[PDB]
Amino acid sequence: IIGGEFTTIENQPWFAAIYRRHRGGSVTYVCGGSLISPCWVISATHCFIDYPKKEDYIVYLGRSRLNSNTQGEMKFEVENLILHKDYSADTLAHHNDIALLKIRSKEGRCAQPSRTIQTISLPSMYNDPQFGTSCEITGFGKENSTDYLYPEQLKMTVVKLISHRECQQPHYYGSEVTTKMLCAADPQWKTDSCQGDSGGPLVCSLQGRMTLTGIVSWGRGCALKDKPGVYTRVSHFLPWIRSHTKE
Ligand SMILES: Cc1cc(C(=O)Nc2cc(Cl)cc(N3CCCCC3)c2)cc(C)c1OCCN
Repeated sequence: IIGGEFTTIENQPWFAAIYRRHRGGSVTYVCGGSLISPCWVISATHCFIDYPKKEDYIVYLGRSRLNSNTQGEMKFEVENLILHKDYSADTLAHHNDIALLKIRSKEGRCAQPSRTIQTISLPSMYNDPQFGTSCEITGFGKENSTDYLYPEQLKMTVVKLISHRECQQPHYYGSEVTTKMLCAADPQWKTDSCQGDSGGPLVCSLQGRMTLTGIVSWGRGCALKDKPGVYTRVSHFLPWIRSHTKE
């Protein structure tokens, strides 16, 4: 996250921190995700497509810090790693950039909710806030494009939804942005998602309810004028989510 503020997991209790194990025993941060039910975290396919082996992954919930423990945090293996079969990537745009991780503790259990571990609601079908709505993003992504390490402490910021018409101007992203995506940005271009925030939540208040409206997906640079952050539009993937969270 460029700009915004440091935060703690109690403020974003659906946030999931996803890591990958390496030969030799090092663990690196991969991407964020969001708890959508006790057993299921939703994230972005581009985070996993090169290392699709579910055994390589560790998911934390209730975790506020990147490389140290948070009281109440819980650790999970990935029982099933589901990538979108229609995922693809062009020069800039990622398409169908959405994934599901079925989580389970080493004892075989799903998440137990607590003050620091909570589910976030899905939107209803094609139900999105109006453009100009303020929504929040959360992540362990870069604080500056020149950074080469992620921050140690979770961050959040607030961005506004941008219309498709604005986002599809040739000098923005033109037709690279589709109906299955949502753009959001800071009106002054000072705060944004960045590398490392992929897979994390774009949360908006929809009809009085905190809703997973988007998933951090792509964009050109970080907090660059006329280049919004682009998000998977969750409300256009409900049948996919429904079907893969079953058998
Ligand atoms: C959300 C976001 C993501 C990325 C980014 O690096 N994405 C990305 C895509 C893909 Cl397919 C792979 C990676 N990884 C890069 C590091 C090594 C493993 C692969 C990484 C890059 C940026 C700048 C960004 O922010 C755009 C909104 N300001």
